[PDB]
Amino acid sequence: MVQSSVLGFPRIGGQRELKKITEAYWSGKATVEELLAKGKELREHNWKLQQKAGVDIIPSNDFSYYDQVLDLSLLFNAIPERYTKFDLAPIDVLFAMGRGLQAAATQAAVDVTALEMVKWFDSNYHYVRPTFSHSTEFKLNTAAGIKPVDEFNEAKALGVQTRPVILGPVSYLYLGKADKDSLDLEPISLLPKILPVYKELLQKLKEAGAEQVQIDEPVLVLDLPEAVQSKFKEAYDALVGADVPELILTTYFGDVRPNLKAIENLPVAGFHFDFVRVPEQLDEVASILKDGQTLSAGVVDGRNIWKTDFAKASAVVQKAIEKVGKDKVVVATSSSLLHTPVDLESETKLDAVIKDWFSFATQKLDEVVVIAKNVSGEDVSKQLEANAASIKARSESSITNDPKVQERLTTINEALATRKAAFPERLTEQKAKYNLPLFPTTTIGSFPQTKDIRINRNKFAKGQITAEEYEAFINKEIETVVRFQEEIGLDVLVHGEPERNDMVQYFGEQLNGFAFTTNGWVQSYGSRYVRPPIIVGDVSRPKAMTVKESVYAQSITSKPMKGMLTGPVTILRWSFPRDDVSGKIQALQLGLALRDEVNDLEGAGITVIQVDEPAIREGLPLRAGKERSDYLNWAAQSFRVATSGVENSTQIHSHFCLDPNHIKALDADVVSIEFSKDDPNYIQEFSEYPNHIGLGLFDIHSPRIPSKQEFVSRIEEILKVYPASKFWVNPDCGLKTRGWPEVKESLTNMVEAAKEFRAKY
Ligand SMILES: CN(Cc1cnc2nc(N)nc(N)c2n1)c1ccc(C(=O)N[C@@H](CCC(=O)O)C(=O)O)cc1
Ligand SMILES: N[C@@H](CCS)C(=O)O
Ligand SMILES: [Zn+2]
Repeated sequence: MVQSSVLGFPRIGGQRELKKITEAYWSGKATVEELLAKGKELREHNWKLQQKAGVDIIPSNDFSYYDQVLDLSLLFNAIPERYTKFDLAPIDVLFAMGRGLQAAATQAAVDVTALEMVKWFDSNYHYVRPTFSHSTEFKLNTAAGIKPVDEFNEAKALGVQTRPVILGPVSYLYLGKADKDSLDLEPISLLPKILPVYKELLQKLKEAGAEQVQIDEPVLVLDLPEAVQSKFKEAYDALVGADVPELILTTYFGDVRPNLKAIENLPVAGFHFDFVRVPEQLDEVASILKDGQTLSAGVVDGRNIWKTDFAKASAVVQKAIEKVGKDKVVVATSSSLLHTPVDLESETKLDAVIKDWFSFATQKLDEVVVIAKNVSGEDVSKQLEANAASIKARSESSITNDPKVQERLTTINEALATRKAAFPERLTEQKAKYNLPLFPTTTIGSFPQTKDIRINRNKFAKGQITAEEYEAFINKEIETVVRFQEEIGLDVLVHGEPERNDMVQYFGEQLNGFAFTTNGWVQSYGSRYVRPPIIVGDVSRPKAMTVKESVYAQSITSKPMKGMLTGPVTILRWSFPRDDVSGKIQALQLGLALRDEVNDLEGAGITVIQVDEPAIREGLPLRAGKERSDYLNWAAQSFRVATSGVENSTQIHSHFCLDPNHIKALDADVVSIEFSKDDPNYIQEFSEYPNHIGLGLFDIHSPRIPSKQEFVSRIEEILKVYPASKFWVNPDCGLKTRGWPEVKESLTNMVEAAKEFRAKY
């Protein structure tokens, strides 16, 4: 009987219960008792769901109040000393590490900054960086409760035997970093210090009744130095024994084969591999399995929302079985379901035809169960036919296939992805048209939204005000924002984006080929969740998406007004993508759609246009090689397809917040980049690059208003390495999140600073 397995379950709650209780706890509205009770209710509900679905191997320890990686840091005492000085209980040290701590002045006021949040591989999840010192003393924090033991026992008392999930020692160290007081520390060097702590944990788990543990080593999908590769043998020889559970060494998101020698002689009880991302590694990883080791075949996607093709997924599982035996194969999710929304049944608005194409986390439980039944030999012909019916329906739908878009993709060529002239030529035309001063000043697009704008957006959404009346409210807010920038002397203006509530959905809703959810929430970081759009079909742009507000904003000033678009790569990366066509094709369709928009802005007199690509690094393939170099190429091509239809005197800006070669490949006239927190070398990499650059002069995610003189010095430092003729002056990013008084004196200072450089030059 081939078993089914789930690597982890989203913990947020089908009604975002976990957000609501954690935020109430942080705001003082809930007690720690109420927090802990809600966490227990969620874990019970999710274990029972899984048990009811028939899943054999059910996870525990996959729950968290903030981040599972930080949970391990608390558990092993990797807690920087600065957090321990406030008589905080362990849960509150946890939350301090994750989200910072502010305490009144007595001493000057406390503001302890959170530990760094880091992207978890190429997922859209973020973890809290494990942070280590020379003095770090790893040990089990017994008084804090031992989370994996306690949750295991909690499950067992409900009659649900689980498999605890922990991040393994190699990955945990390797993904961490040295704290500021220990900059010469290599985290992996600490392996002999942490191994005993994992061994004690594992002993305690075995003593509690856990017979198997899922031990995640996802760094096996990265390019690993040889000296790191040898550490798996060291680590797992130490851990495996009679006194601990069986270990299933678990990998996801990529290809382990370059590291196969590292895991070919381990004493573990089995492995898990991701055959959704890399089905082609099956043969080779199957080939190294020892006698009795088992193979967990990850065939239900943990990172996207499409209904699994049961035939194709069973076929992958069957190839494994043919190599190693029915007795030694498990059917699994490819990764944790952390990366999927909770339940498709919550959607109130999607048409049944489209819903039929989808499976969210709750549905994926049934999938792994049915697939394991099918390969075990049970008659699930009904479920298979029903599944094959669904698959076939999507394949043929006109929603998926738009022949006009297909025809347009064939038109893509070098000319479509190249400006009419190179930058030096273009610059001559732009100097004639705009005559911008040296050290031109600008901002990134968004400004603080009033309370009245947010109330009116709600009222418009109910028809309580007419479209005409909402437009008037938005234009009034644009006027205010333009008037402000004029009075303080900014040279290239923006409209403040009051009409936009999200950088991707604002465009998706106006594009064909997209579907949206009502409750499709995924954890991004802590209690901050995203509800990604879904790309369902071929993408096109029926009409103007942004032109009206930008033309209004340009109409009330003689200063150049930036139009403002999210780039194709970001819209793709922050959506659930199609799994039937490449990311490349999706990005090029998005590039063509955005080209119509750039073209329409230019035509309407908006001849300065910025394209925001915050998510460019985020799709970077995980290993060096052809995939990675292809991605950088198509990512740049898709941006160039969006932007290369314009006249030479039209000024294209790109905002990033990356490899300088890639930046240069976009051939933007002006770039802005987050830069206020680095190497003076990267700056010199664009010494001889003619196109212009604005390095962010202050942190928009903080609010400590820099003086005029503070700006002058930050600029003098860049000028030592960078010519004055190319330098633009701007903030790090948009100002949507900041308050007006901070915005106003900071901006006023920034301009006053630039003008001093204009006098000197
Ligand atoms: C790191 N980051 C940038 C980010 C990441 N992924 C995205 N994904 C999508 N689809 N759209 C975005 N605008 C987006 N932005 C984030 C992530 C979460 C929140 C956040 O606060 N979410 C709100 C709700 C977000 C919303 O309503 O759109 C919440 O309270 O849970 C903000 C910024
Ligand atoms: N134009 C956007 C960019 C966000 S990356 C803003 O200023 O908010
Ligand atoms: Zn930004």
